[PDB]
Amino acid sequence: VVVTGYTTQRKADLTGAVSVVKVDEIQKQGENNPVKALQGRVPGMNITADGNPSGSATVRIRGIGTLNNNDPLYIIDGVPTKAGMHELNGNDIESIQVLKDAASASIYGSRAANGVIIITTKQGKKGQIKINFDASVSASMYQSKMNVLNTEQYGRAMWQAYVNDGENPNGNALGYAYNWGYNADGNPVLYGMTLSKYLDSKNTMPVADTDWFDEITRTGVIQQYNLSVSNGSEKGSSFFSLGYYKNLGVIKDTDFDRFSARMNSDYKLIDDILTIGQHFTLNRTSEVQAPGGIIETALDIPSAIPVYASDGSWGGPVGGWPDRRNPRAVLEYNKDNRYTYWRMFGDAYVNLTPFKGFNLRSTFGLDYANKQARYFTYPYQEGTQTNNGKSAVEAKQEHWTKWMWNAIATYQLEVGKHRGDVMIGMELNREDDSHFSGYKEDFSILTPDYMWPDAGSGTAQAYGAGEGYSLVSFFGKMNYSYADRYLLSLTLRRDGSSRFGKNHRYATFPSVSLGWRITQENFMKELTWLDDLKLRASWGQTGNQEISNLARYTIYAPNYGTTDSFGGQSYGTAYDITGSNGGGVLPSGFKRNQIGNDNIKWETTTQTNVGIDFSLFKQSLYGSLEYYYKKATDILTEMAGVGVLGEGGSRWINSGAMKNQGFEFNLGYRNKTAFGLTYDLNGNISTYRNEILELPETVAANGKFGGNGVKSVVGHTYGAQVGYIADGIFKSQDEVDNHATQEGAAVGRIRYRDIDHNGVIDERDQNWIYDPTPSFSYGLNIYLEYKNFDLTMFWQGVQGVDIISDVKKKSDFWSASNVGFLNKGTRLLNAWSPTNPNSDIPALTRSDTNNEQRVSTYFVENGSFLKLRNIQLGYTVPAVISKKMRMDRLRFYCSAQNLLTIKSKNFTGEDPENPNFSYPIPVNITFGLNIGF
Amino acid sequence: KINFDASVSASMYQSKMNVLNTEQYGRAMWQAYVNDGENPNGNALGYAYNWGYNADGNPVLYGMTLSKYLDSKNTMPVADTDWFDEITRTGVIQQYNLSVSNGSEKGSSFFSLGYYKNLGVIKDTDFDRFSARMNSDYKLIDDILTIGQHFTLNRTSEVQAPGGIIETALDIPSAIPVYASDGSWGGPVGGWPDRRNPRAVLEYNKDNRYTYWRMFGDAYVNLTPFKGFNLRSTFGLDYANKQARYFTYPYQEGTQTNNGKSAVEAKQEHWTKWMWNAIATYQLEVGKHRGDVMIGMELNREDDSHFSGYKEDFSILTPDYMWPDAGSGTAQAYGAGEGYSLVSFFGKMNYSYADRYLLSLTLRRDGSSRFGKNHRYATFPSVSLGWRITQENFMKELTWLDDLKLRASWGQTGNQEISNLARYTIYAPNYGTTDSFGGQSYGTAYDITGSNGGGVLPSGFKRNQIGNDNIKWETTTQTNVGIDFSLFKQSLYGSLEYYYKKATDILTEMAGVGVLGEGGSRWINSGAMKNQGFEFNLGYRNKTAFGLTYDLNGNISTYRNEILELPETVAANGKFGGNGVKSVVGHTYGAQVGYIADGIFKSQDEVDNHATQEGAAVGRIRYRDIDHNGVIDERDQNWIYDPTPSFSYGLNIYLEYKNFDLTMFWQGVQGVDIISDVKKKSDFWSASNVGFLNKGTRLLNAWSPTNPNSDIPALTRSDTNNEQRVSTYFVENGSFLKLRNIQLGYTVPAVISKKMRMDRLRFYCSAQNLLTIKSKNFTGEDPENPNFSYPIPVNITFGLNIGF
Repeated sequence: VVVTGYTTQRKADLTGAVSVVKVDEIQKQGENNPVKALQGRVPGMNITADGNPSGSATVRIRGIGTLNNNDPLYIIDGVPTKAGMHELNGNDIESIQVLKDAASASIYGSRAANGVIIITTKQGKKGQIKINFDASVSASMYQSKMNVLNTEQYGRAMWQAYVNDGENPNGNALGYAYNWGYNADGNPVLYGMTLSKYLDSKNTMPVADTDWFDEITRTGVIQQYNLSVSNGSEKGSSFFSLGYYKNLGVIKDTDFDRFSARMNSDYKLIDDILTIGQHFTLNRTSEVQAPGGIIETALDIPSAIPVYASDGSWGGPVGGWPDRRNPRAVLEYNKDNRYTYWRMFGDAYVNLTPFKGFNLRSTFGLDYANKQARYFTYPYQEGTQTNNGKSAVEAKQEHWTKWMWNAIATYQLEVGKHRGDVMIGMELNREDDSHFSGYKEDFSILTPDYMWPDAGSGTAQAYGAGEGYSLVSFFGKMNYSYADRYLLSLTLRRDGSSRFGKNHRYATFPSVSLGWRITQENFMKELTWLDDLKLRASWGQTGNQEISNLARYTIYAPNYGTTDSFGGQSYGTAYDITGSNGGGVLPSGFKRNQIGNDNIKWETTTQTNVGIDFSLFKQSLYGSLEYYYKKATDILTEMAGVGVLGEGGSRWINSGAMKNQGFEFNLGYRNKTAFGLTYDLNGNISTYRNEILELPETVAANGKFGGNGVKSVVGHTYGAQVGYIADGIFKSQDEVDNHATQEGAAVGRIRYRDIDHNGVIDERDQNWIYDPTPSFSYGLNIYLEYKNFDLTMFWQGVQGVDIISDVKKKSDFWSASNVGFLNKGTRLLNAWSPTNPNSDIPALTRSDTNNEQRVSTYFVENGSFLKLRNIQLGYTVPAVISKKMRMDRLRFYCSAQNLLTIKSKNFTGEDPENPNFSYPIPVNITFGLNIGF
Repeated sequence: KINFDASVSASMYQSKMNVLNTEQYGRAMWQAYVNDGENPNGNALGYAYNWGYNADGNPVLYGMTLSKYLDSKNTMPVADTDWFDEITRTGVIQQYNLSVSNGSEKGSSFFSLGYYKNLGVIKDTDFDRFSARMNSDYKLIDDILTIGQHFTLNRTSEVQAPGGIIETALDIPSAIPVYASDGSWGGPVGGWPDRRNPRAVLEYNKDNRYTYWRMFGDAYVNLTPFKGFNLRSTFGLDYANKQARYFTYPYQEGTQTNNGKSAVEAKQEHWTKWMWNAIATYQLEVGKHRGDVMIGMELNREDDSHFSGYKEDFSILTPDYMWPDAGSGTAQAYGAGEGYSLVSFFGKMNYSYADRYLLSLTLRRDGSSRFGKNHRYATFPSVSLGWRITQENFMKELTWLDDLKLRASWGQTGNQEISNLARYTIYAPNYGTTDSFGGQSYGTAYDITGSNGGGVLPSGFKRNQIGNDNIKWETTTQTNVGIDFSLFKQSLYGSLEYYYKKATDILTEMAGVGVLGEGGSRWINSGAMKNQGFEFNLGYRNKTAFGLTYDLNGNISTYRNEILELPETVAANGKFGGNGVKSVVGHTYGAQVGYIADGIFKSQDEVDNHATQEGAAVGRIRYRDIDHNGVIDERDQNWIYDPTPSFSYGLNIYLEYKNFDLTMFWQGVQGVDIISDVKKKSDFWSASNVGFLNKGTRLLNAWSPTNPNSDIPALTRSDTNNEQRVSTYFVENGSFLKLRNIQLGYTVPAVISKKMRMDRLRFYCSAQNLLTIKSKNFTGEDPENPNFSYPIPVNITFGLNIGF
């Protein structure tokens, strides 16, 4: 029996694509977020994340659905919230339904276009008093370090670039000395290379060989605790959890810690005609955030810079070396930007049955959450890197508030061989967000406790805003079986929000879903090895409303001009009249911000579905097979006002359409063998294919969504880039005339193929080179049970992925970024030379002669992989030794996450998931236990 | 079981101050003028007087005319406004509470929801509270492992009465109208006094609402590894946060102006306290001996933060617009944190022999972050003894005395309730970003350049406080003795209490000597103070043989308080006593020194025969020549005020007859001095800083030749005699007896309600603070609130109790 919306149906009576998740593995993955702890157990649901200690996750359901925001809608004990789950207690979990469909998720709202994830929490069982106590102590180790070139290879690369120019390499701005000459074969050979002693003339900074990715990185411990007490009688139940989870990241001076609590209960009074219950949660998270671009800064700075000066201050690029801040200083100054986040839930449902089989309900949600921060800035001095002696402190504060109310009323009848369930009810909502801030300047002492905004001297500012939302709706549902053969369900939800235009308030969303069994038909009784086979099909129509709050309002704004605008644009409304030329007493006025239409509308999607169930071989080989085809029809794109409309012409209109189709196929084989062993192998294989149907205007031309301003996106998939084709190097001398009219043609300088074959090195040779929607995404869970032992493994992967690497631009070209003399990655030290003609890496030039920074097939890798997510070995302590200590179950398990990975030949990198500069994925090793009374 | 309790009340202003009206104002003024012998037609207000002389030659008033407007340009009409009726209203109270409970062999569980809402009798002031509480506990293993939790969650919100509206309402004359001709708020113009429109103040302050969320609770574990041995650990959490926007609207009530200032301040505060302890206790019962031991440890920590953003100048003047992002003027930012922690080690030992001799022992060692390590901890022992007299066999020849128990105790308690920064020398940057009054911001910014500003000025630091390396714990030491009793088989019961209670090494924020200058104050252990007194409880309860149960239980007590020693600069300070003219050492906390008023000079004769008294004439206050030097000067003051009652008392009458129930609670305080500052406004025309304010209605009885039988000084226009000086004229007898509450109830007979499935249904009806007995010599309204605090209303209430 599972929960789908507000009701509970049977397990074998579903009609939509309700994918129920086994929650026996969520505590075995060992993470903060449960959604990150899925990461492949379900099909058609791409979850991508980092090794951020908060464990936040980017979730897509059934592939990409809409151009703008498409986060799914979580539901935690009736009350919904679209934001969180890395701060919620991820261990009071009873079942996680995932409603991937639209004809089964149409009941829950208009805002269920991206699919809803129904979560429920634990409860008290009848006649049990059990109490558990979990723990874990882990360790995080770094594995995916990109290799960079140190001082000798840096000097060799600089010498190679200057002799490929032909300029004397000894006339460089850096402190290098080169002893070199000419070989008899014409190629220059570097004989001797010698550094200086200091970095400048004034002898402030010595030279060294600093390992930056070994300087900002530590091993980080990870702790965890838990406790859970239950209860339960024939008239009441209770539950009461606790928690703690402390994570210290692999990058230095970032962390996360979460405290938690939970109280659940219910009380049934008069023969089950009156039932009051509640659900409550209370968290506190406290995360120090990593700064922006700290991996890229750790790649950029040359290794000759020391981490300290002659005195205790930080070292820096004192002259000639490019302007990159010391990353150890960036992590040492972003140490006490700690925020603090409280959060509460609520529920109070009241049940009432007047005669029999006919219930009523009236809940009341609540969702409060505030967030206090205090962000410091400091004065620094590293050679030429100086913030000019500036001190400030910003003291933010944000607030959120939601509350719902709904009153369903269900009916239940069983006569003959027919059962049915009709329910009706309304719903309410209200969101009241806020924030404000402060600012001060020019402090005297520099510590995180002196720098409160009263101990300052300088100028001050203040900020703040406020938002809102409302909703009111009515719904309905039906069920039918008529023989325990032919299932049928119809829903309908009329709903009207507070962001829809003035022309139409209420929106209607119908749904039809039907399914019928096979093995209960009497003409199939000759097939005895089969056990159950269920057909299903459905057709729904949902559509979200995550449009901006000011889409229908024609905003006017004061804009006196106190805020800063560089260039003198400064769209102000002051205008000193009387010719005073002085004094801050100027009059004010209103400029127009944007212009709204009154005919705004939700983003409706019409999604069909066809599914097939099976079960064989005395309840084994279970699994499903589904097919789906969705089509959103009204996507919002804000368009700039043409010409004579002047300022404030950005009108939000809704036109655009996408369509998605694919397959899902899960399977599971559980069977005990004669060896004295029991195995279980669940697994799933998905398939995904996207298309943009039509895009309205020149927004399709400039390429906000797809091709980079040179090709239309309509017809192809979403996010597909369009660029050149690079097929090799100018290896021979006769490539300058074997090729056709190349602009930059040298002994390096990768060739671009002709498409028009007319000497075309114009911008008319680009084609679609990169589409990020892979086929053949799959996963596999493997479970073993020997005597007194248990082993759990996992595998997850995807085949046929294209990625756009930007560490390849940093590691294959000497001059591709803007600033010069940056550190690189040590793949380019084996570049093309007259001595070594056996490498595909181009030559090392000092200037971008041939335009090599264009988008091209040289920057497309094979992103297919297969990596083990976790493996966990346990050891259950046997019966009489545990029962001598008056306890039920004991366990001493061990596990490790992300232990290995295998990739293709076609990838010169370090991590096939995130090739770019994000937070890395570290290896965990866990040594925990599980005391169960 | 389950309990639904609901109530509704009307709240009515009662003791309202009698204040001149427009006609009365003009009569008093004519008297004030002619008394001083000036032309009463020279009041630059709108009054003109037809007056003359009687046969004996004293002035007499015949008729009186008032102009129609208070200004020449006729923007402010003349009123007879009753300003207190104009700022008060009938308050409304609501109260609802539900609670539900469940008890099983293996645990218990409680859940309540509550709401309060109270619209005070001062307009535009209100309060409300939402409350939930959940408690539960679980017995596992052999009831030997126990877990429990108590937790309450509360959201309150309030708009508070502005500072000084009662004084403003007392001060603003009737002639000033609520509304000006144009429909703006009314205000003084012309010659009319410097007083703001009190209705407008309250309205301008109606949106200064704070919202306050407090979470309070704990969780605990308890282990009993064998019989009599218990271990327990409790983690407490106490966390509140308070938000508010305070709005500054522009005002303009006649000449009462604000220029055109508009501003908003968004303020936030957080108080986060938590507590942690572990407890170890042993019990044992040996035939006749009984005994508890308990040792344990406790940690406390509070961390506070507060900050706020301030913005000036708004185009639309509503709380919808007035957010900081939308101001076009100057901004300010405020805030800071603080905190402290406490460590605590303690043990307690109980012993009982034969259930007739009892001994008890307490010993703590207590440290605080607020002291240096050289003084962190202090050690506090305690000792008490018991003597259950009646169980001794020779007392059992007394059938009429059920139990009688004599007890005595000695013990000490630390006190460290001081500023978190008390130890330190404090320099603050204090650029000067903050509202002052009349200047004296004491900021460190200065235009050292002479540019006249426009940009950030150089600034610095100013000393707030001098440190003290050796602050220690203050110690309060109590000796106590008392006796409990029970006569006539449990119908006559009660207890006495006598105690001596002394605080030594008292922690005193001690001012600096004058020449020390800016921020010369320091916290010192310097000072001592006693409190000794008697406390008595006595209750009688019995049924009667016609249906009436009656249960009286009353109480009474008295104390004396004496400051024993005091730093020299606090004695001269007056901070705790004699007005900075005499040192309060040896007198009650808050005692006050003053001139002795000795009636009124009633005859030129009596001035010339009195000591020399600057400003003394016929009709003025005769001040006593205490030193007998023939001069009335600053030396002639003595101890004239003590805030300590001779005794206070309380009494609860309870009746039950024929399903009805009646309760009265009376409370009295007897023998108290109050100092009245309304009397300054009621008995004089010029005992105030500013001329032409509204006056109390009593001075219509002021002494004159006309009216020679009076205590009220003759009306004058100048305080020549300085009758504003602190004197016995302002001390009155603030003794009172008040019906704090009376409640009447019917509870429907069981057989009737039990069939609607109700163990208890009851309706009731009550009134709080319905009646006040006071002294004839008290001249104001509420002896318990004789001046300007929020008035104490009479509530009248209806309500009900339902339980399943």
